[PDB]
Amino acid sequence: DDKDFLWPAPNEEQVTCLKMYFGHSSFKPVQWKVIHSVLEEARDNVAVMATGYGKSLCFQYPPVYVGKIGLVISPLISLMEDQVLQLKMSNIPACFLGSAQSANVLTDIKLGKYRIVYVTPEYCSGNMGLLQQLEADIGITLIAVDEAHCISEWGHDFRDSFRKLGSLKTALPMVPIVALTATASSSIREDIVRCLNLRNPQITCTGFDRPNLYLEVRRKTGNILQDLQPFLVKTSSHWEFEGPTIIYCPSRKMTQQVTGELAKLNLSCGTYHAGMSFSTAKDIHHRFVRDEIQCVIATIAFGMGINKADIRQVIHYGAPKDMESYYQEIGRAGRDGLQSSCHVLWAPADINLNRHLLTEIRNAKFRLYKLKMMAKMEKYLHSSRCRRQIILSHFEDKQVQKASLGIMGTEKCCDNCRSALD
Ligand SMILES: CCc1c(N2CCN(C(=O)c3ncccc3O)CC2)c(=O)n2nc(C3=CCOCC3)nc2n1CC(=O)Nc1ccc(C(F)(F)F)cc1C
Ligand SMILES: [Zn+2]
Repeated sequence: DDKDFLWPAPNEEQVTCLKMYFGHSSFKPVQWKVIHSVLEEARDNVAVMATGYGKSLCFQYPPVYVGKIGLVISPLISLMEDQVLQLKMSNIPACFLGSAQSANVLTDIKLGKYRIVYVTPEYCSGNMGLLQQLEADIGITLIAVDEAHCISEWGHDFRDSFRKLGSLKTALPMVPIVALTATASSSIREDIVRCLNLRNPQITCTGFDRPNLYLEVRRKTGNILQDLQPFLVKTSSHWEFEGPTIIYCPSRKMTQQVTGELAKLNLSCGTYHAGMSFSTAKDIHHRFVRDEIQCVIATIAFGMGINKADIRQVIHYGAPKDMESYYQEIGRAGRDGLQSSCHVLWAPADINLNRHLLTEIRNAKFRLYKLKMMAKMEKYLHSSRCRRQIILSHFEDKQVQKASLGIMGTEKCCDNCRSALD
């Protein structure tokens, strides 16, 4: 059930609004992540989606729920007109605001009668005072910037009309921005984050099947060097991995132990955990991105905001505690689209320890959410079925699942597919 992934749970008023104005009885997990971050945290977002299926709900739902205004900035005039028309058909007041609009329509926007207002980036930069007035008198729930990759000079479609959207955060500092694009390029994404002046944005990336990620689950011995030796290559008088690697561990103590063994081999590596000083954490991050260290041995604390496309290997040294956390972690591998591998090395004792630590969570609702995330991970680790099929069924839509049927069953899919093949 994908309702298990919704943290925190949507309330009855939110569900009633979804059914009444959008015709859905439930939120998809990625939509809920964006909607909740906007409503409760006013958080900036970068939502990358391979297709337009379920994209508009992320930015249309929040202003409708709070009865305020959502501004949508896009250069796709005909699509914006179609979306305005579909909103009106659902009894949601919406309009395309341009230089040709009537004074009667602009007066109703100023009075807070329209929930969604679509504008071009050119109209937006020429009428900032209007947006400041709307924020002061009504309140803008969010600003959605569609085709956000157009603000990047290294993208395939740079538009100067988008560069000016860099002033949105200075004109409207409390308004969260939801940048939308179909490109999953991590380098283009860094430029979107910077040029729009987004602060700690939540990043989501959905609709991609990623056949370049090989998945394997293997039993551990707990003898660290014995477990990691198959991944190592003797190079001169020291040892190395095939490429940039992240080893995710369940604890700070395990990161020190694993790094200690790899340091004995003079492997280029560093430790990362939330117990380190700010300067030491910055240096490991800096050295990994500059390729001055090949391998980072880390807790869950490492990973977000790393613009690194050539992570060739992710190793989870110990059973992951949470299926959702595992998904974010392996998603950091092979963002350049080249072959990468994601291996879990685990033992039943790791799961028993993980379960004991779960009893330490004081918030009962959160503890149950975490318990459900752990149960999904345990089932995945013990499974003899396709690993890719399990993961996509938990996190992706039916189209992406359907698209993965081409690699499923083949020698490049996962360890279970290779074992079933021969
Ligand atoms: C897991 C989501 C995801 C990515 N995040 C972004 C957020 N984040 C942050 O660290 C992060 N969060 C918050 C703030 C800042 C941050 O930086 C973690 C990594 C990502 O960076 N990318 N990049 C892509 C590409 C797709 C195709 O072009 C190349 C790049 N896809 C994602 N995804 C989706 C994805 O990987 N799905 C997926 C699909 C199939 C499999 C399977 F079955 F094959 F194994 C496995 C998986 C996981
Ligand atoms: Zn498989």
